[PDB]
Amino acid sequence: AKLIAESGSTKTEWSLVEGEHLIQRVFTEGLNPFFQTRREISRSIRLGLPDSFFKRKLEQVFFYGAGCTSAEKKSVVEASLVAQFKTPAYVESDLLAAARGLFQHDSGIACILGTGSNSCFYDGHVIVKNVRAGGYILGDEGSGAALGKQFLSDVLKKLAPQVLIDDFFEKYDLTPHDVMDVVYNRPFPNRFLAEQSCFLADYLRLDYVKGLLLSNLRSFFLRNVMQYDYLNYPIRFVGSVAYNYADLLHQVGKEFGVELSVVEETPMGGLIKYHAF
Amino acid sequence: AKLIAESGSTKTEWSLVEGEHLIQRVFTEGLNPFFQTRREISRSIRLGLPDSFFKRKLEQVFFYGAGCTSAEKKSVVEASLVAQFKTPAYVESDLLAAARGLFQHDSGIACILGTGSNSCFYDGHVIVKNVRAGGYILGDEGSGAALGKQFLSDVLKKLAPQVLIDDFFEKYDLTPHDVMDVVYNRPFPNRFLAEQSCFLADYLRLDYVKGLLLSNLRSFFLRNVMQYDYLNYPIRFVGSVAYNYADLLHQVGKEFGVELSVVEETPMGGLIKYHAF
Ligand SMILES: CC(=O)N[C@@H]1[C@@H](O[C@H](C)C(=O)O)[C@H](O)[C@@H](CO)O[C@H]1O
Ligand SMILES: CC(=O)N[C@@H]1[C@@H](O[C@H](C)C(=O)O)[C@H](O)[C@@H](CO)O[C@H]1O
Repeated sequence: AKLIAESGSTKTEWSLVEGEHLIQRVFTEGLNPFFQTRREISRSIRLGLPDSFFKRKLEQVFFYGAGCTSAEKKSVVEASLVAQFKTPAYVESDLLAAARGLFQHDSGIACILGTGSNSCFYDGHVIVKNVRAGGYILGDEGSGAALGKQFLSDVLKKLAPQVLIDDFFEKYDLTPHDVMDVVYNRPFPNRFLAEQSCFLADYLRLDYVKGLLLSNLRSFFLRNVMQYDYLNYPIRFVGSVAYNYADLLHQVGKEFGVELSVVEETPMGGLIKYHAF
Repeated sequence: AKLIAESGSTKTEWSLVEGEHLIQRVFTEGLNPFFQTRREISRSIRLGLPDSFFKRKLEQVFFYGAGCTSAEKKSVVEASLVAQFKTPAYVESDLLAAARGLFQHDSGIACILGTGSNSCFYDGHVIVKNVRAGGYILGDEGSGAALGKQFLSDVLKKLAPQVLIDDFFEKYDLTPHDVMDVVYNRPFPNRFLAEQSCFLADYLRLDYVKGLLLSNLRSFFLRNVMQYDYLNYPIRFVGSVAYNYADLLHQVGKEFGVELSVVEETPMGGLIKYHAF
């Protein structure tokens, strides 16, 4: 048996598979070594997963997570996985999951639009070019975190519509002071900012929300997608933001003169197909 | 004798005064209750200040600091001051220091452009309207933290001039991965981002830098200043970024049709004048 895990910072998708047949699917909280220590990751995995995962004999454990950028960061997750599963674990970027999941052994451009945002050029085996994500502060354009950051900024400065302001404070039972506390004082701020993508998904009628989405989606293209040879290679998307705003993403694509066809919610479906050889 | 202190997240200016005569002035590190606990601030004051401040008997303590949003946050700083000085302390926002320091008892609009950015309408007694700063993440347009946040974003995205990228990494001896840790893992990220404002001041000849300054300075006016009756009231700036980029700030001022003639480095000179009667 093999285990494939895909994390994006908000949720971690676990797939216990046999060849190509899925045995069990479980979701835990997101795993990111920029926001979690080795102890916190180990706790998350053990609390999140049933005992059935830690009982079944595993040959390899394939992990793809956000934050797994450097060797030091990949060591944190790996040592945590090895501790729990007693199995050689291969920790890679969630961007490689997006690449393998969307293309298998084909060439093109794989992108992520979820909690964070990332992009790469895939030749069919390895990532040739990769514009750095930068995290929720120094990047992640067109991501849920970027949407929420822009939204909450407008909420605090009363530049968003009143209906949105009132509905936000009612739904989350917060005050401006509390919003300040969650972002700066409470952990996983990137989750809370990204969580606002789900909130604003119901207000697609408002001009503000359309303007918020488009401007962020365009910002992703201009800074990430534009850097690649995008006019000659297929561009495929993965992520919650991509999936929920598939119409607006396709619109932005057409603005930059590209035809976005494949928009998957999770790259996991293709990862099982990929890890079947 | 009484003590006037002014903090802006990066540094704290201390003025020991009798009436309007300065006895001693010392700088320490910045005090922000969003980034520091009560025990951290107490240690910063105790070790930071000379033995001259503690042996001298004080009448009142006037403290204005960033992060002193609610009464809850002010109490943190207040408890620290009383524990050190053993004299009633008055903890307010640094925005009120800007208002009292620039206008005294006159009506107008006081603005801060330092590590963070803040704005208000001062009627000569109290702050009437206050557009929330939002902090370095959810606001602070045209601030030092905004400049650095945008610059380092471009650095990682390989969208900034190569001359700036190379000089940045050479100055700090950092790699892309290292910069990621300084912002996300290592404390006082807002300080490091704002410090990049000092860096970009050398390269004011580059079109990129001029374009980056003007972009942020306008964003401050658009989102903060223009919420007030700005065409019928004097606007006066204070802060390190305001002082350093006084030429470009005055440029933005004339573009919006206001005469920015008062730009100060610190509002301390006015606070010494204020606290006399
Ligand atoms: C440090 C951090 O959080 N970055 C992550 C990315 O992680 C990879 C490993 C990277 O750093 O390149 C991730 O691909 C995207 C999409 O989820 O979101 C970003 O926020
Ligand atoms: C939470 C925080 O850091 N905010 C501060 C402001 O603090 C006041 C108290 C406020 O938030 O109203 C400060 O005036 C400006 C300018 O220095 O910078 C912001 O970043």
